[PDB]
Amino acid sequence: VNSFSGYLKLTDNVYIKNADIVEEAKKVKPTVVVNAANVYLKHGGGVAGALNKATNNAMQVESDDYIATNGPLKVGGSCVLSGHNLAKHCLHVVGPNVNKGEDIQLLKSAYENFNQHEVLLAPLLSAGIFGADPIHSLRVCVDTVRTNVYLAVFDKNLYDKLVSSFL
Ligand SMILES: Cc1cccc([C@@H](CC(=O)O)NC(=O)c2ncnc3[nH]ccc23)c1
Repeated sequence: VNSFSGYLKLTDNVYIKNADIVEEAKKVKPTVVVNAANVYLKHGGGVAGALNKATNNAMQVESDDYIATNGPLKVGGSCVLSGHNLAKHCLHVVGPNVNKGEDIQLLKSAYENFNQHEVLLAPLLSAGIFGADPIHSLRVCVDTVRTNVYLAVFDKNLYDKLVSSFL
């Protein structure tokens, strides 16, 4: 039993809810919140910009030190950093950005990072400003993640389409 409430169950291990991942994180305080990161951990917009703003820029400060030490992530890769006031940890995961020409096949690799964590609160990878089809992102999620994932979809119209079209 966990504290996530109001989700629609899609599969044994994948759940979905129309919610702002920021407000969901502040309420649940999950062990892991997933950020839709880029390779530079520049949290300027989208989910990343929203999560970072909610940390009063502490996420960005921590991320800049991480990059200065370690260099950029790989597309499809991840790193674990602090969750600040939102969660114990933040798993920064880089899905391919279609508006940069990156191989959509890397979306499966991106979701594989979730399997290193028993429970996660997460967005749909490569959706929104990353340019991929969110219906496709959801399919890859369900077919790749085996741990328990609670998906927050900010757009209500997108949420209803994802549910109604799910096979
Ligand atoms: C990868 C990527 C980039 C850009 C945009 C999105 C969309 C996709 C959608 O609508 O779910 N989601 C969000 O931006 C989002 N999701 C949950 N909680 C949130 N809080 C504030 C914003 C926000 C996704």
